[PDB]
Amino acid sequence: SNVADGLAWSYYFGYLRLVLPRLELRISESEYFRHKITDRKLFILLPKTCFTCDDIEQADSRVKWVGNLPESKINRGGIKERSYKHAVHEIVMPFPDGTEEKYHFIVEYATPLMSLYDMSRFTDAQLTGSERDHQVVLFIRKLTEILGKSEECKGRYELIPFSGDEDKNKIADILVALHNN
Amino acid sequence: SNVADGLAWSYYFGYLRLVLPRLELRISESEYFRHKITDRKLFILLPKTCFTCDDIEQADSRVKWVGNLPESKINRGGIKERSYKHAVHEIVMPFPDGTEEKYHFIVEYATPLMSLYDMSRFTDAQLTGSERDHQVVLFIRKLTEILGKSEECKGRYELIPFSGDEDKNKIADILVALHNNA
Ligand SMILES: *O[P@@]1(=O)OC[C@H]2O[C@@H](n3cnc4c(N)ncnc43)[C@H](O)[C@@H]2OP(=O)(O)OC[C@H]2O[C@@H](n3ccc(=O)[nH]c3=O)[C@H](O1)[C@@H]2O
Repeated sequence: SNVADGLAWSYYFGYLRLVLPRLELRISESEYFRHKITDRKLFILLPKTCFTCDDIEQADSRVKWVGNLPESKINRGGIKERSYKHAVHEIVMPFPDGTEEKYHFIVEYATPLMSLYDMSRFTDAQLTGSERDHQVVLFIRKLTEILGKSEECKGRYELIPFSGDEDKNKIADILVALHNN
Repeated sequence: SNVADGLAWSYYFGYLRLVLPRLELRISESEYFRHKITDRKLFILLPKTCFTCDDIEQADSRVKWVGNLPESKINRGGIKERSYKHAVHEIVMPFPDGTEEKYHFIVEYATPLMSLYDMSRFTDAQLTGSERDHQVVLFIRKLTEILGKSEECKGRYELIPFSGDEDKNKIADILVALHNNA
């Protein structure tokens, strides 16, 4: 088929199908985060221009990494237990009267996109610049279709497509907009 | 391109190119396995027919899981540090006079092959039984030539294709055969 089809299905079968159903239970186990995270869903970032996947907290004074959730073991694999954990980001929306509104979100990048970037940049590449950009669009569209039909992931994810370079400061405003309604 | 081509490059950039340069260093840090492991390389299992990987020690009395190496923390496209840990297996070859020769290998399955099986398994599958089998062969071919041209991985890996259904008892014989070569 396509290069993106494998990456989107690998992203789902090897990760999203495993951690999204466990997401509400991980937050309940964390006595420090159980009351801080109101939106118990994984906000997946889908960068379209840049693929370095830089830390979002470095591009916004309102975004601050405040630690990780307790790790959990996923039995999916071959005679090897893998461990996953989620990082929690604190979003503090300021107001002109000095008051604040504090939020907490589970935000992660779509790591398979970083693999699409690694294929094209090195010499003797599998894909050129134009051939990779098409796979990036197909990846975003395919990952949406997979999660839209997955019944065990319904209501436990959000897809945020954006140009992952100069507008990382837009993440904080998008997360709060999805939280309010 | 192909489904297998993407999974092969993903497995290379997302895992092999990360843990194979760290494998030599990670073994020497384990005070328990630094001298017990004389094959400082990763043995990648490539099942062709059966993909229910199950466990390798349950199909062979000469194979036994005996712990892990110290884990490696790597930032992989995120603020967090993902855990990359290898499992050490004990392989004791019996002899008719009561003596034994005990080896220790680092062997694990190629994870993308599990995703290919998962694609064709569930309903509304993109891959059929025939299309999956073709992509499994292309994946093995592609992963071989990628690792053959990699300077960061030269001498740090071995590829072991096998059926996977009942050939799980053959893995212990192949590992000792590859060790006796070197
Ligand atoms: O283990 P895989 O099945 O993961 C596939 C794919 O899902 C995402 N993923 C999985 N676990 C994750 C955690 N704990 N945090 C964040 N993201 C996670 C990854 O995007 C992963 O793709 P990749 O770019 O990370 O790696 C490529 C390729 O290598 C395999 N792999 C990775 C780590 C490992 O310890 N063992 C292993 O075999 C991946 O399979 C993937 O096929």
